[PDB]
Amino acid sequence: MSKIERISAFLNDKEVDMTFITNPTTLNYLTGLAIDPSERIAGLMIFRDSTPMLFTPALEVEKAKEHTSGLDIFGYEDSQNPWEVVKNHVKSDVKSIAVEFSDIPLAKTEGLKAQFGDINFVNLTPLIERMRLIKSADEIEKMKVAGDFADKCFEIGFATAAERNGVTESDIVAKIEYEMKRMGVPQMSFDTLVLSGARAANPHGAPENVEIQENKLLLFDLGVMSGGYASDATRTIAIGQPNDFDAEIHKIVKEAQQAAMDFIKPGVTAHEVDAVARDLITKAGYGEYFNHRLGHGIGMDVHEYPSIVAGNDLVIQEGMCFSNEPGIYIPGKVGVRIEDCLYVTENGCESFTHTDHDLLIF
Amino acid sequence: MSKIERISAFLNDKEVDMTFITNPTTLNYLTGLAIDPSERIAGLMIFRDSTPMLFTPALEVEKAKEHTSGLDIFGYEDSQNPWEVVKNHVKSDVKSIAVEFSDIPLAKTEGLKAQFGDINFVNLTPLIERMRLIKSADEIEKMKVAGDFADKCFEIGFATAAERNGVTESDIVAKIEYEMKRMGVPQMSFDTLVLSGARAANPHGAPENVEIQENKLLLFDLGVMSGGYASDATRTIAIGQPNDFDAEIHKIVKEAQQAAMDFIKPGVTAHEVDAVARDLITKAGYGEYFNHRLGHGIGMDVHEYPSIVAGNDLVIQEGMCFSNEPGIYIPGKVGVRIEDCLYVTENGCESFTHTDHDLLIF
Ligand SMILES: [Mn+2]
Ligand SMILES: [Mn+2]
Ligand SMILES: [Mn+2]
Ligand SMILES: [Mn+2]
Repeated sequence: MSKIERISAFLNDKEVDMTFITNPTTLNYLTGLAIDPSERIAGLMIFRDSTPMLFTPALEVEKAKEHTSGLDIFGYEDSQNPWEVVKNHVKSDVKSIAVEFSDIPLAKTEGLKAQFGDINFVNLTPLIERMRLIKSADEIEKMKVAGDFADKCFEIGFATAAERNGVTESDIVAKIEYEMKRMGVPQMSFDTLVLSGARAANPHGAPENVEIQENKLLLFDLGVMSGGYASDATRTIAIGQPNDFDAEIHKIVKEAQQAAMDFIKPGVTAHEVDAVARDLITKAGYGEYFNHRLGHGIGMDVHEYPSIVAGNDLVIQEGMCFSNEPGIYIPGKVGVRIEDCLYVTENGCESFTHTDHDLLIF
Repeated sequence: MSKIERISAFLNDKEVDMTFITNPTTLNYLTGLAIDPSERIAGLMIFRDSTPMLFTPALEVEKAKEHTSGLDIFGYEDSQNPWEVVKNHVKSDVKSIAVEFSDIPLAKTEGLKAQFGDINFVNLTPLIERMRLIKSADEIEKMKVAGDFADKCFEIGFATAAERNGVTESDIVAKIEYEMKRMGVPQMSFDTLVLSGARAANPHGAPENVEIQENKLLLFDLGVMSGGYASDATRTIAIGQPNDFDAEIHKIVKEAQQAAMDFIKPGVTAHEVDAVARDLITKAGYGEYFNHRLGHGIGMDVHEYPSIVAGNDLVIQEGMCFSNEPGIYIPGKVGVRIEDCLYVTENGCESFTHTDHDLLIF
């Protein structure tokens, strides 16, 4: 089932006339074009039974025609009212438009209403989020590229911490992000976390210009955007020899994460995956300190479906991608998290990141 | 002269019951709070004749109260419907709300309508833009800090280029942004441009992992966000001895930019400022190659008002801030731009950036 066909089937089922898709990430997802319109107007118009139309600024039309296929492409000059050009091209009859409710601003829905009349807007985002749940081989490959960058970030981060000489959490963040920028990474997927010692137990912890603590653990949670797709991974290392207590917390988290990784395959449920890690940490005596769900979906965003959490009986299927990230967080003492995102295969799963999970001493 | 009083006067003039201001930059402009709510809900509610209310996510309430006065601050927990919490707190009755049409997504206006009924929305953004046109002394001081960072960026950028040894445009960009990050400047005001030789003549040029050319010029266009305010500046240097033709292009741009700077004072028009530089470049024989407006406004954004462009007879006033950035772009030969942003004073103007404008050889 092609994604565009699926949206047309939705329009026919809901008796909605057309889409006007505006989020650049959705446009890239559905057309392959990474179109940045800024505050100029772009929109993908899928219909119940007609050729899809892609509307762009005039200076993007040449290239859109070359880098997309199957779309009827037209543009507008800055001297024109974009909504008027849309109306002039969409000839009859429009009373309902499917839009992305959290993206489209009032100026755009009012612009559409000025040309088409009193239209009923319908939210397309639930459908798009459902479509994103199962990744194609092409998407999985793009996520592997992002995962390879994340592994390089760990290598850079560990080495930067080991140099000591007053290096701070924020120093390490800057160095990681500097090396990524040099390699053409447009942005990290989320704010890089480097947290020393007990600071890693703070759920709202953020790296600051504080020196990393000797003989304490050091948490690295990081990820990049590459080719439109995200990575997300956590490793916790030791700066000098840790004490026995912190080393055992790491061992517990490490084993819980590996047990969930060894368990994941099609047919198990999200609840069951969460429980493999949660039960192990709870048996070890630290259930009170593992205070978030085991995992979240990842794709173009760092936080999408599925939710790997108690009470979700969703059956895991091939092509799902999600995090596996148990942790133990004891305020004022120690925090450990170990995280990979993974994709589900026909008969198991594979991680997007391969950095050693063991407690390495630097 | 309070900004809030000015908005209340608008509501009374237009017979609008209250605001629901959502853009984080506007919220900072009017309250001083740098609140990034992300996908959680925040809103500033100014009324015709009652105390202003600030609605935030629960975890932002404590900081809102600590650093504001005169606002009634209340929050909502993630378990609550934010629109219900808003409705329960507003005891006056509401039929019209002033909002920012280009910011507020359909989910938020529909959330308001679900609780308040059939609301008439009125665009507040023309007023906000009018207020932002004239900067206070406090805003100019913050913009001077951002410009001072931009000057540090040039020093770093020039030095990184001088090291040669295969350094690329993207290498230099990465080093600039790395040093800004280390100084607590996590984001630039726009995508840093470093463009070598004929690549600087491309109006859509972007830095890539290509080595900088010897005996060609090198264009640096950059700026930072600091304290909520932006900077923006361009310098063009030489990598090794330039050729005479490129050096003369630089001289023409340099003289045109300085001539416009010497001309600016209250009472001149935007058209006249543009014409000072444009007439020089045209007399020199390169009018066809100066293919953009002389300047744009700057403030919290790098793209605001006034527009320094032919046909804009706007009278320049004290406190306006804008760029002065002539350029000559000869495809496949050379591109030179020299840019400062400036603030208009009682009897002239002053620049936000002070890096040498001369054609320096590195
Ligand atoms: Mn993570
Ligand atoms: Mn995660
Ligand atoms: Mn610039
Ligand atoms: Mn500029």
